[PDB]
Amino acid sequence: MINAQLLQSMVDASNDGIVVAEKEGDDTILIYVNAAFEYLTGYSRDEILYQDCRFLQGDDRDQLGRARIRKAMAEGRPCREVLRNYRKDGSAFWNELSITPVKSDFDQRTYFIGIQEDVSRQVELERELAELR
Amino acid sequence: MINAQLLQSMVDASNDGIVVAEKEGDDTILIYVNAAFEYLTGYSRDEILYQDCRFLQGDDRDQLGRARIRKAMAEGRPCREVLRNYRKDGSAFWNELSITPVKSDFDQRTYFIGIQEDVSRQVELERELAELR
Ligand SMILES: Cc1cc2nc3c(=O)[nH]c(=O)nc-3n(C[C@H](O)[C@H](O)[C@H](O)COP(=O)(O)O)c2cc1C
Ligand SMILES: Cc1cc2nc3c(=O)[nH]c(=O)nc-3n(C[C@H](O)[C@H](O)[C@H](O)COP(=O)(O)O)c2cc1C
Repeated sequence: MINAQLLQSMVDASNDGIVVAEKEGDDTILIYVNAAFEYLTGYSRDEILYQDCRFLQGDDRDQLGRARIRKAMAEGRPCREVLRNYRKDGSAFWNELSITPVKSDFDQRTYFIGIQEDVSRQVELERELAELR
Repeated sequence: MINAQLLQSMVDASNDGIVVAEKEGDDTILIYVNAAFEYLTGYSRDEILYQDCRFLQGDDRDQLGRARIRKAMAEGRPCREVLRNYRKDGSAFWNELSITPVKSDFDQRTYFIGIQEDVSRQVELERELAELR
């Protein structure tokens, strides 16, 4: 019954960004992005496919989650980090990124799934709540 | 390159519940659920597959989103509702449900994708913020 087209529709219905990246040395390049990722980042699939997602950090590269992400990937572990990210138009947003390793039928190829949740509203709500409390 | 297994892994990596339901008269019965849905609801895939998701409402059935959901489905429109839902152990949670119609190669069969986001923390954060403001 269920087919690849239906799973594709499921992935494109996600409110969170969903991507797959493939390890290419020190890069992990996008090989799949869903519609939510395009909307969240302001980049179209064609203009960022086969790039490392670190472009979302812009010039804001002094972020502690980077080293933990690299280490988790190297050790084949999942990880989750809240990162400062920037859309194509430069607008800032808080990105709660969840990275999961993938088991494939080709172990020589190493893939990671990324889930991007825009947590900007939640961060601001926590900030006001701390300011009033 | 990309295959159904990888899309399956993507769907199972989602933090939000992702399901597909098929119209069966006045019911729309689950034909696919991901791991997040099982965790969010406390039900395993085998015990709720081919059931209508309205079981998540428990005995709390006087909910305004129901009529709007039925109308959107009947008209082939997407919809989004925040519902009071209940896990298998009875614990309550706020469920922001996004329903999307599906285009299939068999138009006689009518499918809907459901995305379930647990918004309980966000609702409580909005409540405290209104109480202090
Ligand atoms: C699947 C996947 C998705 C990623 N998504 C993002 C993202 O949305 N935003 C971001 O800033 N970094 C993201 N990254 C992390 C960067 O691609 C990169 O791994 C990170 O910045 C650490 O490596 P670096 O220090 O060499 O840049 C993602 C990584 C992977 C593997
Ligand atoms: C794909 C899909 C997912 C749904 N997920 C939920 C859910 O998580 N929680 C819920 O309370 N209702 C959910 N519903 C709605 C119920 O299945 C049902 O359509 C709703 O209660 C309105 O119909 P009724 O008034 O006959 O119950 C979902 C419906 C669809 C089509």
